[PDB]
Amino acid sequence: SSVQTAATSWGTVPSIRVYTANNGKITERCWDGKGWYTGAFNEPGDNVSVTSWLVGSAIHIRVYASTGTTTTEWCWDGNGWTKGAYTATN
Amino acid sequence: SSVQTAATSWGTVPSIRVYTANNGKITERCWDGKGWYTGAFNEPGDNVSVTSWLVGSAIHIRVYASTGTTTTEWCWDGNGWTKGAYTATN
Amino acid sequence: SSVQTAATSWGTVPSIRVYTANNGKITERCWDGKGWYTGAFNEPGDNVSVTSWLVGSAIHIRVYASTGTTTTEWCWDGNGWTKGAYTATN
Repeated sequence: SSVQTAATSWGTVPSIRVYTANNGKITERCWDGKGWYTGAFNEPGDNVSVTSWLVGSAIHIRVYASTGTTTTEWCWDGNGWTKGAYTATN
Repeated sequence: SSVQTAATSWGTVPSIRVYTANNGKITERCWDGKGWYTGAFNEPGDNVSVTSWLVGSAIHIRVYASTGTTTTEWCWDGNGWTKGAYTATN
Repeated sequence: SSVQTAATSWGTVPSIRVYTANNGKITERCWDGKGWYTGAFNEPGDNVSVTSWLVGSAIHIRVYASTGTTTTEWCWDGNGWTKGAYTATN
C-alpha cells in the first residue's frame, strides 16, 4: 500500500491542509498563502479523511484517523487538537 | 488494510457525515449538533469518497463506493438514497 | 486493493469531479450539469485526495497523487494542470 492522503481548504487565500498516513503515522502539511510548513497534527493512523468549516475567525477541522477497525476523530476548533466524541457505533 | 473513511460537513452547526468501509460494507455515522447516530446509508464498498453541497433546505450528498474496479455513485437529495448516473467511463 | 476515489464539487449546479486511482493511474470524470465526461487529468497514482475552492470565475483544484511514499500535488487554476509546490517534508 502507498501512502494515503486527505486534503481540505478554506478561505480565499486559501489555507490548505494535507494529512498523510505513512507507516502508521499521520502528519500534516500546511499552506496559508506563502510556503508549506509542517503542522502540529501528529497521531497514529493507517487511513485518514478530513472535513472542515470556517465559522467566524476559527477554522474547525475534523480528521478521522483509522488503524484496524478503530477510527479516532481529532478536532481542531481554533486552539489545539483534541480527540472528539465520534464513535463508529453506539 | 485498516477501515477506510470519508467525511463531509455542511452548515454552521455543523452537520457531519462519516462513511466507513469495513469488510466490504459502507456504513454512515451522523452528527447534527447533539450526538452521533447511525444514518440510513448502508451499501457495499471497499473504498469510499464523498462530496456534498447545500442548496436551499436540501443537502445533496454524493458517495462514491468502490469494490474491485466498479464505482457506484449514491445520491442523497433530501429525500432518500438513490444510485446515480455516474460511470467511470462511457 | 479496490480502486480508490476522491471527489469534490462546487457551485449550485453543481460541478463534480471524481478522481479514480486504478492500476497506478489516476483519471478524472466530470459533471457540469448534464452528463458525465472524461476530464483532462491523467497522472500516475495509487492513492488520491482532492480539495477545491471557487474564486471569481476560476475553480481552483488541488489533487494529491501518491505512489509509494511520494505525493505529487497537481493544480488546476482555471487554465491547465500544473505540478504544484507541495512537498511532504522540507
